[PDB]
Amino acid sequence: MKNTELEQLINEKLNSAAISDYAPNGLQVEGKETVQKIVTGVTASQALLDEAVRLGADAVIVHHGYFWKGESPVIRGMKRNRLKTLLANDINLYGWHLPLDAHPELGNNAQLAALLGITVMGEIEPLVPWGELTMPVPGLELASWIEARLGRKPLWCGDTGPEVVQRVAWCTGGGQSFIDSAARFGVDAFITGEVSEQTIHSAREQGLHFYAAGHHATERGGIRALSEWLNENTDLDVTFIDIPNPA
Amino acid sequence: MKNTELEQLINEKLNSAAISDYAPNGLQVEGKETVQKIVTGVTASQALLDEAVRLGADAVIVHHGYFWKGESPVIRGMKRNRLKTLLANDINLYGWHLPLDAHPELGNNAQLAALLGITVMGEIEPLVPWGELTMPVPGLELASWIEARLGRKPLWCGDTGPEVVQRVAWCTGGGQSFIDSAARFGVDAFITGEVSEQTIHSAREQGLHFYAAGHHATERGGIRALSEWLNENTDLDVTFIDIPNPA
Amino acid sequence: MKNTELEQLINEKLNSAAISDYAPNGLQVEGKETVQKIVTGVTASQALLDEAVRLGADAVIVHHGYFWKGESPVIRGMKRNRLKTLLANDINLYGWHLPLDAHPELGNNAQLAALLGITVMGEIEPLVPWGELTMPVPGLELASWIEARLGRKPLWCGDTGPEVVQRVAWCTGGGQSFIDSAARFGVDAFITGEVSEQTIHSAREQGLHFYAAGHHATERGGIRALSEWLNENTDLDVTFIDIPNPA
Amino acid sequence: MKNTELEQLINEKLNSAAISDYAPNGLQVEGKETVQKIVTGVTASQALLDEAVRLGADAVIVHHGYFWKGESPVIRGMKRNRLKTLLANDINLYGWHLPLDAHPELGNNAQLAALLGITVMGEIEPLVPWGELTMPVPGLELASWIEARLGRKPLWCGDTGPEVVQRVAWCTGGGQSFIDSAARFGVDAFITGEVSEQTIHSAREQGLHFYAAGHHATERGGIRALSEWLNENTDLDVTFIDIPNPA
Amino acid sequence: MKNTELEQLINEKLNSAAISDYAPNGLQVEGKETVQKIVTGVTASQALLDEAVRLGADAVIVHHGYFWKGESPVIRGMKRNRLKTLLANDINLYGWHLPLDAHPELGNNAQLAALLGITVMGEIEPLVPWGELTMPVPGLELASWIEARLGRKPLWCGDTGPEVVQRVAWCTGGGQSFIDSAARFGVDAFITGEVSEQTIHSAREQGLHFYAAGHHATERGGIRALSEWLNENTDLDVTFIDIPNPA
Amino acid sequence: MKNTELEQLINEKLNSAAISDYAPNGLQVEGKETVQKIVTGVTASQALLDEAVRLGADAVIVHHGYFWKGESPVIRGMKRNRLKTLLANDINLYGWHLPLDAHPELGNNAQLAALLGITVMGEIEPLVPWGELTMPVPGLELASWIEARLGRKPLWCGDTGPEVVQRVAWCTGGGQSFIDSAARFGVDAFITGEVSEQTIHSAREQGLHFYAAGHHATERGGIRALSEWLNENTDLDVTFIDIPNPA
Ligand SMILES: [Fe+3]
Ligand SMILES: [Fe+3]
Ligand SMILES: [Fe+3]
Ligand SMILES: [Fe+3]
Ligand SMILES: [Fe+3]
Ligand SMILES: [Fe+3]
Ligand SMILES: [Fe+3]
Ligand SMILES: [Fe+3]
Ligand SMILES: [Fe+3]
Ligand SMILES: [Fe+3]
Ligand SMILES: [Fe+3]
Ligand SMILES: [Fe+3]
Repeated sequence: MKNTELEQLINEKLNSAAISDYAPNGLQVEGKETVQKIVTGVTASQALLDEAVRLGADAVIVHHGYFWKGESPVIRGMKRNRLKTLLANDINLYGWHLPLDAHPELGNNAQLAALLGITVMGEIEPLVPWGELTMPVPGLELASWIEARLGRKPLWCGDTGPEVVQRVAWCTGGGQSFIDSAARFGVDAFITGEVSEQTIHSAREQGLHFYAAGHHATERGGIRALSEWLNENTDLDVTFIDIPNPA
Repeated sequence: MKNTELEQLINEKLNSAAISDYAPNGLQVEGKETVQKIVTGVTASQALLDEAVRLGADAVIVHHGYFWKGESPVIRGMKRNRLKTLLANDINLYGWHLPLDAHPELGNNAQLAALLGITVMGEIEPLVPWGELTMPVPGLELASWIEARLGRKPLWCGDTGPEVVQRVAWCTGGGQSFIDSAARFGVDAFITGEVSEQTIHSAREQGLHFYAAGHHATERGGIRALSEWLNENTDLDVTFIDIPNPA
Repeated sequence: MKNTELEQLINEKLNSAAISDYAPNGLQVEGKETVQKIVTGVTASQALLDEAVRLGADAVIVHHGYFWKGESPVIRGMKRNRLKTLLANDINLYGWHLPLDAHPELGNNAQLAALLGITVMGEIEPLVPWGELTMPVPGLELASWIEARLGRKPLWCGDTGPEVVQRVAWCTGGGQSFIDSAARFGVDAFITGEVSEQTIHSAREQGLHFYAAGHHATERGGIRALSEWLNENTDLDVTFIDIPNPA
Repeated sequence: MKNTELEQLINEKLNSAAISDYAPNGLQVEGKETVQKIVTGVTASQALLDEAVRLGADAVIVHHGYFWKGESPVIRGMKRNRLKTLLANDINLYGWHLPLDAHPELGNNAQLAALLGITVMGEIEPLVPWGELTMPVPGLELASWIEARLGRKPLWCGDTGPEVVQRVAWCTGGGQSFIDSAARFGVDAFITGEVSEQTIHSAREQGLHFYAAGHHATERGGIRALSEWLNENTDLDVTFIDIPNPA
Repeated sequence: MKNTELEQLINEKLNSAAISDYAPNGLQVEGKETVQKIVTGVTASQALLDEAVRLGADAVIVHHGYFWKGESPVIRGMKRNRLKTLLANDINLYGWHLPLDAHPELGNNAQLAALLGITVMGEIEPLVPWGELTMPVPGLELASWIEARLGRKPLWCGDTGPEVVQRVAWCTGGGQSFIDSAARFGVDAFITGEVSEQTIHSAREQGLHFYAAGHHATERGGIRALSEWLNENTDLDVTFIDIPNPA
Repeated sequence: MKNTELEQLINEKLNSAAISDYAPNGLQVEGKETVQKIVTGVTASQALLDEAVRLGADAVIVHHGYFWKGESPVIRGMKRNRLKTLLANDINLYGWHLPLDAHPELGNNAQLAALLGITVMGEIEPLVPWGELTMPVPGLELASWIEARLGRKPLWCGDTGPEVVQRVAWCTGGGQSFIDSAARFGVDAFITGEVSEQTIHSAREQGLHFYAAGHHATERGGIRALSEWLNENTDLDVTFIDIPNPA
């Protein structure tokens, strides 16, 4: 496929142009016009980029790319390293940030719900869907449940949460700032990827179970799902590569 | 002492006025004019406030108070509980944010250096000092040391760091984003409180040992040091309370 | 019944003579010729033995007796205490090892399948049957299931196993070494009693859920079944005693 | 350094030739001749192997390599993915088994004693040293101490062990079979990595505290000490990676 | 020694007259005037009696004799068999109930504290001493310490008990009703022998770890200690016999 | 329905007035006059109370309520928490104790017999019915049957019981003290909820099998049955909640 057709194909599937973001979504670093083999991961790290080269990929797709608002434009250190590995090999780089968090089918938020057994019921705010566990459980068992489906032990704070958690709201990644709004809505538990010092008081003082289940662990779902979707809806050859990151 | 005198006292000691902050520093919630009994802690959570009411405190002093730039002014939920508790009991709340991180003697940054046995040697940027462990050791050993000193296991990522750590830089709290600027400066390890998804690629791609030693865990030093400084320079009865937060 | 007659009755029921074992199967320590009260258990330990004496047993039958290939014939310490307890009281000691692991009806392997609700469908190797859970479930669920039916928390390694377990192979006791053979056959889970250091990499690298359910825990099934079989098929008074052992 | 030079340096330091073993010690898989960057780990699992490739290691050195006595020579499944990863990247694999268990200074056995605070006083059998805790404690406390020093809860069996443990014997890894020998020598406790059905009866009937502290957890000592010894005695850049394993 | 002399010896040693209870303390069934060989056990069961006859005892001492308040005085069934075994053989039966629970040195309560490493520091109520573990551990581990020390898995309930138990109160036998009183006093755990339906609610609603460690299991200490005291303070030949009882 | 009409409806169905009891039967704590939503359970524990408040219940009905003869009338600790939860929410508390154990259709005794397949044939004494299993089974088979129908492993002491049990008597809850009376009557097995030290001797010395199947476990029957009886003969909305109690 042509690098600019793939950009178009996914941009429309995710209704990407319509979403205001922190970074440019779509083709971020141009490469060869003709794409056939694609490598994908959560983040465009040096490690992911070296694999794309060893595997001979023509394009790489990530949920976290570069050119984030407010960062220095200069190309030195890490950025020179990464950009050279791409440019020198004519590898195309694509990144989809928020559109890839929110899409109803393929998004990180939707894939987490399905992975954790949550029936999605609505949305509190743009990136904060709510729903209920198809099998409500005490706060401790929910932590082991998360741990087991995600392959990572979450930080779990539930000193004052309800007996059983049924109603849950979540946001993958660094969504901890959304705990107060999920508390005002009324949930038994708020799930996200990272944690902050104030997030813990929000949990205790408002009576809900909090789970920080990993930034990387909660953000494999969307990019992974957009990979299967490209394998099923086109002839491109795409491979999702999970490169661990404990955060 | 008069609540406004004690604000002026800390203010001049921390050279607070000169520092631009994300929140007001000094008296944040006025109470009884005469302050004698004082409770301090990292954050003005409901839990500290209840301890101040039980202990009959006249003031509460913290590293993290209220009225952060950009939050809603409205007072409901946790804010109403916290402010009712302070206002209805005439308790003064004072908070000092950056000044309590930066002070060379009393600051969170300098006390962590002392606690971990690091000789301060300069600063890379305003909230980022650098120096050297007076007893260089490999990264794993530094991890164990940080954990015995702070009473908490830190996240350590050192797969590509030197075999011995000598030169270090650090920022207590949520200073993870300073990791790149420390790498440019040249250090073997960077220590801060929290960690984000991107922090890990920085540790890895620039070859330094990274430790996320805990937000609360790393910001007990300053308010604790200041509380002793008040006990030794005034007749006030100041009691520092450490209410555990895992983040 | 006569001691030698009870021996041949059981020998023929488990078709024992045809099986090459690591120890003698049948009467191992001769007692009084006439047997009427029998005490049974997983292993002929001093605690079972002391119970047989306290209950006036004429014979004791176990899955794990004595005289294993390679052990010193000498009789000191433990063996002295155990053999004297048996010989001085005229108590017959009988043990059936591999024949009590494989019998299609009474064997530990078959009993463990009924205990856990697995439909047996074939065998990969002599002590390695396979089958399917009549209720396919995720690994965490199977872990809890095993714990409830066995009264003991198994060690579960499922990092790379399928979302749902349905095809399973198992071998009670020290059968960890059979995991690769099962993995080549194609199963979703492998269950056994003990675990070794290499077992963990076999499970992770071959994509299956592995459970070390307890050597003692998984081996109460055969001897208990044989005890029940003896009370139903002869007039002896046989009492099975479970003496806990966490390994 | 040349690969074959490394082999001889370590062989001579461990007196490797004179020890008969269940597997070959030294260079197990040949790779590029010039070795400068080395990755070490407990076992040459796929996981350590992928970490060696990601860090651009030239050699990997482990306590557990391949080619055990009796294992099939055919290269299929995990052996193929393992060997391909090594041979295709020209990485050298070295493995030292019993020599790395017994070395008086660097070995797993000697390293456990130091870690647990036991003064070594002699040897019961080649891989079974004995000594005394410098700080004798009751069995319950010895279990907590082994758990804090190894970062893993051990299985403890002490139903008939002495009030206080002082004389101790041990053998990292799968050395449970030595427990009887330790009981004849005469000790208060015996410590190893794994547990078997039989080990428990041995502990109970001989009057000692038994602890199975983890195969893996008891064997990072030797390979880590040997890495530090290579960093101090050569210009190679050696890094130990601890890949967790619960058994 | 004369039966009436032994009665008076123990009577004065445990200050028996002063204590009122549910049954007569002292000689309950008179026998042979001259007492030289004694058998002792927790309870005057047919099974202990049978051992006294087999052993040629002149006397039996227990913690639980006959003639409890409200019991029918008629002698049939079990009472006839027991009284016959005693009278026909001229065997003296002595029993000490509460005096043998409370004696500061020899009583069941003091003896369980020595057995479990608890430093006695006082008394909450007459049969309820309190103290502190010299080895503070989590609830789960205390369960395991109790099980190893008494040879019986206790029922442990600590869903809402403190992370670490240190202050403990306890009463051997059927001391479950004292749990609310230990709670008011203020303890991290309470230990008794039996358990009732309401006990569990008291443990959970009062935030403490509760253990029903076994009636028989916790009441061998006193009678065994009295037997040792007798052997060391007279020329009587005394043997304490543990006849198992799971309650 | 009015709270007093519901009281009279159940009192007459259970012929409650005519039974002497250890606690008041009927309306124990008055709340709102109009009852439509009812929660029931075995005991009015804080856990059940919190569940009725969460479900918006109007009345709570139990087998074990409050105000047992001999208890302090003082309202402190658990009693204040419980009563405040009922009174502050205008929730009525009803309790039926002996009438709910004895009712021929709905009582605990009759329901356990139906659950266990026992044909009721008479009564030995008031709370002690007798009958026969359809067909006679060995003690071990009956212990597994109890375990499978009740979901909890019972304590079974059968050392001297007959080879097959057919005739059984039983009393749910704390009815161990009825064993001798049943033994006198003549049964093959006695079943109750709890066990005491002295119950084991009755079972051994009187030749019967004894099963302690759990206080809570055997007392869910009548309250469940009464709740279904209420949903079938009135338009009340009644929900029975089983909150596990291992005792
Ligand atoms: Fe993200
Ligand atoms: Fe995201
Ligand atoms: Fe901070
Ligand atoms: Fe700060
Ligand atoms: Fe076995
Ligand atoms: Fe076996
Ligand atoms: Fe090993
Ligand atoms: Fe080894
Ligand atoms: Fe007692
Ligand atoms: Fe007692
Ligand atoms: Fe009851
Ligand atoms: Fe009842």
